[PDB]
Amino acid sequence: GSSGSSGSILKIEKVLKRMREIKNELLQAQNPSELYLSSKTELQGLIGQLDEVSLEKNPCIREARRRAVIEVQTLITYIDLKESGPSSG
Repeated sequence: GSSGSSGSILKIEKVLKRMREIKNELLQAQNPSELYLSSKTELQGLIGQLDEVSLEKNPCIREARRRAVIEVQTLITYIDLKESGPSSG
């Protein structure tokens, strides 16, 4: 019994642990014109982990997981809306 390898909550905590960091690295970024590609790509990866804590026989899971999906997807989107734009204007 050695914590570190096992865990259903810790695996998720990370999905948000990095997400937060990224946001910052993006804000300070002067010319994120390129980050929009990396910053996003990385985000998508995180969510993937959530797949592990798939709908389990517990309320904390179904909730935590979901709440997390929207906590990470919110950024991935904010980027897409920023990337695209009107050619003229």
